[PDB]
Amino acid sequence: TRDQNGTWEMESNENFEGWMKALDIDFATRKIWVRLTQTLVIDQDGDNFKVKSTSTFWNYDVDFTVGVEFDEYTKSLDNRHVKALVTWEGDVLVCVQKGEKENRGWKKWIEGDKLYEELTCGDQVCRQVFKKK
Ligand SMILES: *C/C=C(\C)c1ccc(-c2ccc(N(C)C)cc2)s1
Repeated sequence: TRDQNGTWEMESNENFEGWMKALDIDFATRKIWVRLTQTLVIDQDGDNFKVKSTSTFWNYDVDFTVGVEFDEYTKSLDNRHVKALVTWEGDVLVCVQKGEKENRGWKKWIEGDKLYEELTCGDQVCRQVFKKK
């Protein structure tokens, strides 16, 4: 099940703060962001993805083509330069962001009407579940 299209409403968020600490999010912003419910909007056609991660206090959008590396600035998250690559491992969509932090990226997959993802950085893993609106 590779079809990740949808507007995805958060149902569960685990260890979001540990992931943010690995990224060194400034502590005041981090303490606010840990409170916030996340929404993911995913538009997917062929290899082409347009993704928007939002809450009441952040906006983070990224467009990418599966299989095509891209230089990326992480902008509104942690303002770092990485070399990003998104690929399929079966029906798990896997992003690796090569740069300063180790083990950085995410894994995203579908279970029925739910979207599951892991956000990774350093030794930290944040686990999230969303439901298709
Ligand atoms: C396909 C999934 C992607 C591109 C993302 C999943 C989570 C993301 C994210 C979470 C939180 C923030 N901030 C600014 C707290 C930014 C991006 S992107």
